[PDB]
Amino acid sequence: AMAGVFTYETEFTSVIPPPRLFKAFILDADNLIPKIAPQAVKCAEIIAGAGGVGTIKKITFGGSVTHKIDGIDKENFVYSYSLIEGDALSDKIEKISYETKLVSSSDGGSIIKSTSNYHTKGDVEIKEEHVKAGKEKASHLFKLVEGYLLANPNEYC
Repeated sequence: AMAGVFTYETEFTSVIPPPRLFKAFILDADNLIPKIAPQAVKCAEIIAGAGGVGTIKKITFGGSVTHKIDGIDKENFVYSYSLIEGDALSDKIEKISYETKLVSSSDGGSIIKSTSNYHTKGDVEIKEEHVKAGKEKASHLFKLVEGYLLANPNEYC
């Protein structure tokens, strides 16, 4: 049965510049996300690793997923991870690999460049509705982080 990759690319915009945005939303995600969205996470636990590349994290929602860290680039503001266990995975979708890149905008903020790679087996049936519902949920989480950082200008400086 046919192996393939379905790639979906999207961009979000922030008034926050890449260094502060990467420090708060990516590097302190385990602490910042439950502070801003308490109803979103029940408990996030490290299975293996020290917090860098190769770390295995279990995540429970207020639903259970297992992520593996693939890449962290503290200078170029690039973060990579993989969904290696969850309800989204099946015989059709064997894995989901993500990449987030923070680029500086003309305004002085960020362009958040997100890539989703669905690793597929056999016939490919991917619904626009499901992809778009996940985009809206990601967009909302990013806007809560943005709000919190604008309200707390000394934090993650």
